[PDB]
Amino acid sequence: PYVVCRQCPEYRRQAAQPPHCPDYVCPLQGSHALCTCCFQPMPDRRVEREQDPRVAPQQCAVCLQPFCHLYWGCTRTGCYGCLAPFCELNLGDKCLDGVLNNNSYESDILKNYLATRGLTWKNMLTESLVALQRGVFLLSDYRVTGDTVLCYCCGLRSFRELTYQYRQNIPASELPVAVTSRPDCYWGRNCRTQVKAHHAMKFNHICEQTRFK
Ligand SMILES: Nc1ncnc2c1ncn2[C@@H]1O[C@H](COP(=O)(O)OP(=O)(O)O)[C@@H](O)[C@H]1O
Ligand SMILES: [Zn+2]
Ligand SMILES: [Zn+2]
Ligand SMILES: [Zn+2]
Ligand SMILES: [Zn+2]
Ligand SMILES: [Zn+2]
Repeated sequence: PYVVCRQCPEYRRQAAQPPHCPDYVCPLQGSHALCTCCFQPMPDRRVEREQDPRVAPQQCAVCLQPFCHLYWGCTRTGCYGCLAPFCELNLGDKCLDGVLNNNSYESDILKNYLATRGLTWKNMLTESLVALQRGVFLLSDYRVTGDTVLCYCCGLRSFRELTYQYRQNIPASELPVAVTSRPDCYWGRNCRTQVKAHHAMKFNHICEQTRFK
C-alpha cells in the first residue's frame, strides 16, 4: 500500500493517487507503522531505537502496540496524550468515573472522599506509586513502575488497580457512616450485580469474595 506520512519526502507525496472530484525524512527501504490511537502512519524506527536510545519511544512497553505521541505528538478527540511515562500519563478528567469496579456508587464515594480533602486523581496516583515502589501496592502487570512508558489503556488498567488499593486503605472513620454501614456483598469486588444501581447502593463492594465461614 502507498503511504505518505508527516515525515515523508515531497516526491512521495505528489505521486499518490489524486482525490476524486464531483528533522527525520523517510528513506526508501524504511517502513511505516500506524498509531494505535489516531490510526495515522509514522516511520517505524523501533528497530533503530533498540540500538539508539536517542530515538523517541514508539510503542507501549506493556502491550507493545505502536503509538505516535512521544515521537511527534498525537492529535485526536478522545486522545489525552496516548503514550507517556506512567507517572506523567494523562488519564483524562473523567478517569474517576467508574474507576472502582465499574461501579458508579463506589466510585462516587471515592470522588467525594478526595473532593472533601481537596485531592485530585493526580495526588492519589502519586501516593499510590510510592506504595507501589515499596511493594506495598501490587499490579497485575507486575513489572510496571511509575517510569514505565505505557499507553492510555494500559495506564488506565493499572490506575484502576492502584486506585482500588488506595480506596481499600482508607479508614472506615474517614468515610460517611452511610458508606460503612452497608454489609459486604458475598461476591466481593468482582460481583456482576454491582452495575445495577440498587445492589450497588445496598452492599459494600470494596471487599473480597466470601469463601469459607
Ligand atoms: N443477596 C445477597 N447478595 C450479596 N451478598 C449478600 C446477600 N445476602 C447476604 N449477603 C452478604 O454475604 C455475607 C455473608 O453472609 P451470610 O453468608 O448470610 O453469613 P452471616 O450469617 O455470617 O452474615 C454478608 O456480608 C452479607 O452481607
Ligand atoms: Zn513517511
Ligand atoms: Zn499499552
Ligand atoms: Zn497517534
Ligand atoms: Zn493518541
Ligand atoms: Zn454484589
